[PDB]
Amino acid sequence: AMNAIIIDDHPLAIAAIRNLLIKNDIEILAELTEGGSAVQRVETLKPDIVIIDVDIPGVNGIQVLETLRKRQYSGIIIIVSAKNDHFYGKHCADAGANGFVSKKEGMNNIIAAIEAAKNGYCYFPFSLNRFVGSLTSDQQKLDSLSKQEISVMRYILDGKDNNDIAEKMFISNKTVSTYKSRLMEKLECKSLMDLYTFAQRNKI
Amino acid sequence: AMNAIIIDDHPLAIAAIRNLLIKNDIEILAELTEGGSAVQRVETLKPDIVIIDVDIPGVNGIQVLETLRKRQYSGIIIIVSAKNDHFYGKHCADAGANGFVSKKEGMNNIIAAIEAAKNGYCYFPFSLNRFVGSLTSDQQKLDSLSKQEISVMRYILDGKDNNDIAEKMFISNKTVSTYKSRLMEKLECKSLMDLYTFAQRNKI
Repeated sequence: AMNAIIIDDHPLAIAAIRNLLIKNDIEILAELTEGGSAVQRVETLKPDIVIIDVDIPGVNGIQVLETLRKRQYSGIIIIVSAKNDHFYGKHCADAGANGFVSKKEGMNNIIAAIEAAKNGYCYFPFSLNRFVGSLTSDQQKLDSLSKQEISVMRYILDGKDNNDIAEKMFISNKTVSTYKSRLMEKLECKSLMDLYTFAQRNKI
Repeated sequence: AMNAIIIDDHPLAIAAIRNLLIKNDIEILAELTEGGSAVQRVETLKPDIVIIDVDIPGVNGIQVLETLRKRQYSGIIIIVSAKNDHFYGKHCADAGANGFVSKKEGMNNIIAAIEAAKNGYCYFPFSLNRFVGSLTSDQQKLDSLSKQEISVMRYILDGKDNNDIAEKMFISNKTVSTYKSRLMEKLECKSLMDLYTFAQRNKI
């Protein structure tokens, strides 16, 4: 058969994911609810498939991916999000994920992603907005962001303050300000209303 | 309710794709065997789906892709190829296709790409070598080629010589040795052996 490790802090998502994998004769080696032990458990148990939420606490899902790939892990890693996060897929792809899937539309895209991977394909959100319409220059601006700048952005859009971010990202306040300036500058935003509107327009 | 145009000149590949589409309840508005009329007929007929082989004569399959997208067509485009062309996929992704599929492993990845596109995802070959192991730099040198260098490389690897290519690509024998030089320079290859060896090492 085929087996997996699931990494998600959301109790309901864990359940639906678990339930989906069983339904498809995939055996679950372990279930994790934080990212700080993830690298280790993955490397030890060596599952065919890893499913990781992009927002696990401790060490986030993309940081786990970069670390695993850096350390020559060659399994299927599928990243998932509770948000739409369609712009984030590109960054996950650049880091070596086999796919990125939003849980918003349910669990079938996860199994679809696992299938693609089994066949040598990767499975990521498509933005027509990269190639068509008036939103292309906005859409590359997003593509220029650092992994970390993206974290801070998404945290700002959830309305978190510098301290909440620092604590979550295990960085100092100054490092958050710095990432926040770099972020704003790349987005051509000066004020919070600029950012609000930027986000509305690109539907983040 | 779903419909397609198929653009391939390989008689068996046409038959197989046609059959596959039919069995998945996809109507075929038209079948083409060259790329000269392709932009026009797509825009005339407005199919949900277009399936284009990367080597149709006249206007190159990825050229069509680019044209349709700069001319704002917003349907599903899936490039296909008779060879593995693993690296070619990134270029089609960067040019706005929804997917790239090798016919080598059969038609079932075409229907899967289509189901991906219908769910808002794209379906491209996964290159582990881009992220893990000893071939990561080679793997990005291939990513650097221009559309024209690729065409030429793919021809060298096919066994065409300078004349065949000049004829094939509609150009003079020295616009080809031009392309041939930047190609080799980007791939850091001196001799034909350096190239053969590179192609063996990276599986092209």
